[PDB]
Amino acid sequence: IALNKRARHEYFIEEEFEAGLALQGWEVKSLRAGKANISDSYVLLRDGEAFLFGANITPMAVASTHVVCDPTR
RNA sequence: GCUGGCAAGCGAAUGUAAAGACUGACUAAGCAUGUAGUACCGAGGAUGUAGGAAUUUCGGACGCGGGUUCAACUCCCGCCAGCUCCACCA
Repeated sequence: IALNKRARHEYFIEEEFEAGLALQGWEVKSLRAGKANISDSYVLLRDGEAFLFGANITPMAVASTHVVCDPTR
């Protein structure tokens, strides 16, 4: 369910909705399986309607053995 | 506007205020063509056919690139990231 145990133990969630996000082929096809690292995503104000911040990309072996796919994307 | 013919005082009754045509040097004050102005807008008028607001969506991304069914998000190919099989003795 990806409950975000940090945000569960601290400052219980109050409001949420449902929406997707935009990403490239590198950082995709693993979220379909479920692996990810979304613990305490630091989403801050962005001019483009608060672009997703904080959470990185899953460390699954989809790497081109240079980087995972994108250290910062 | 000073004057202009005089009644009215020099501080009195108290003023009509049009301003266009016509000659020409025209390239306004050498020098191209003139008798009303083609300029300049900015709150004076209009475009609203198309680009800006909503509104149907085209655009995108499942690795990329493109010649492919467009319904592509693997319908045809070259690579690269792993598995396997061997070729591979100057």
